[PDB]
Amino acid sequence: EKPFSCSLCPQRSRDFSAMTKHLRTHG
Ligand SMILES: [Zn+2]
Repeated sequence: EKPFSCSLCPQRSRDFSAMTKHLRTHG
């Protein structure tokens, strides 16, 4: 299995904390 990548977008986060902002920052 690979790290934790997002659903729609070529990016990855190390902790849900940052992965969350990514969603609130999606657009
Ligand atoms: Zn995303």
